[PDB]
Amino acid sequence: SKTINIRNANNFIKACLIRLYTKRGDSVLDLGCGKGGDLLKYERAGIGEYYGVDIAEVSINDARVRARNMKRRFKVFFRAQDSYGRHMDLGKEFDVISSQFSFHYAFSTSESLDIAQRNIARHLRPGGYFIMTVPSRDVILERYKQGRMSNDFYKIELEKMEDVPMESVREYRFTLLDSVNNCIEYFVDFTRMVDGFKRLGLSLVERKGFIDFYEDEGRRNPELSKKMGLGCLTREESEVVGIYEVVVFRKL
Ligand SMILES: C[S@@+](CC[C@H](N)C(=O)[O-])C[C@H]1O[C@@H](n2cnc3c(N)ncnc32)[C@H](O)[C@@H]1O
Repeated sequence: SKTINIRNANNFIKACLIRLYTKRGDSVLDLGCGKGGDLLKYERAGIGEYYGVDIAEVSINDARVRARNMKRRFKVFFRAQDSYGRHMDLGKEFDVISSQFSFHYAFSTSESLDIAQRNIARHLRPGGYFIMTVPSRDVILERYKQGRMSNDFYKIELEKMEDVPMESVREYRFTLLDSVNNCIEYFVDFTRMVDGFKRLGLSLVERKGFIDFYEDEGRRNPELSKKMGLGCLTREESEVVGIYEVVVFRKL
C-alpha cells in the first residue's frame, strides 16, 4: 500500500518499454517472468505468443493460474528452470526477449554470464530485441559516496570494507518494503555485458534512467498514465525508482 506509487511507476515504465519494442503477432520470451505480472501488458500489445521461464516454481505456479484466468488472445508457455546459469534450448526463436528486474542475477560468475548471454542469443531471431530493467551500478555507487543508501522504502548494503576497493565490490544486500528482504544482488558489469553480447551479434541500442525514461515517456504522449495510479513521485519514492535503468540490445 505504501509502495503503490513505486509499483505503478515500475509497471508503467515496463508497459512503455514493452509497447516500444513489441508489435502485433510477436512471440515473447519472458526470462524471470515471476508471477507473470506482465501478461496483462502483453495482452494489450496484441502479442500472439508468450513464453515464461523462471527458476522459482512457486512463481511460475502463480503465472500459470493468472494466464489461465485472464482474457488473453495469445498462446502461453511456462517452464521452471535456470535460464541464466544453465544451458537453455526451447527449440525456437522469439521476436522479443524481456527480462525485467532479474538479469542482474546472471552476473553470479563469469561463467553464469557467458551461459546466460548465449541462451539469449540462441533464442533471439535475427533483428530481434532484448529488453531489460536492471539496477544501475554507477547510480548505486554514487549514493554510497553520498552516504545515503536507504530510506523508509529501501535499504542497500555493500560487501567488505577493510582495505577493499569500492570498485571491487560485486554484490550487495537489497531490501524493499513489503517485498524482498536482504536479498543478494549482483552488480551489473555493463562493459563485460556489452562486449559479451557484441560477440554474439547483439549491439546496444538503448540505456536510459528510470526517472528520465519515466518523465520523458510520460510526456511524449498523453495519460496512459490516467489508467494506472500514476502522477507525482515523491523524493523518497524517486530514490527507489531511480535505482533501475532501461537497457536494450538488438540482434544485428
Ligand atoms: C523482481 S522478480 C521479477 C518480476 C517480474 N519480471 C516483473 O517485472 O514484475 C525477479 C525474478 O528473477 C527470477 N530469477 C532469479 N534468478 C533466476 C535464474 N537463474 N533463472 C531464471 N529466473 C531467475 C526469480 O525467480 C524472480 O521471480
